Order: sequence, then C-alpha cells, then structure tokens
Amino acid sequence: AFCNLRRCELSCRSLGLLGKCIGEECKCVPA
Repeated sequence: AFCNLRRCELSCRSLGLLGKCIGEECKCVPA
C-alpha cells in the first residue's frame, strides 16, 4: 500500500542498520 519496505531496508543497510515502516513513510532502527 504506502511503504516500499525493501527499498527502505536496503537504504538502512547502506547506512549500517535495519529498516521499518511507519505509515506513508519508513525509518531506520538499531540491530
């Protein structure tokens, strides 16, 4: 629906950590 979660998870991996959806947005979180 409103979150391209794998694109988010790989963007977070590229910085150094896991990704999650919030809603119409996604964010990164610790391992």
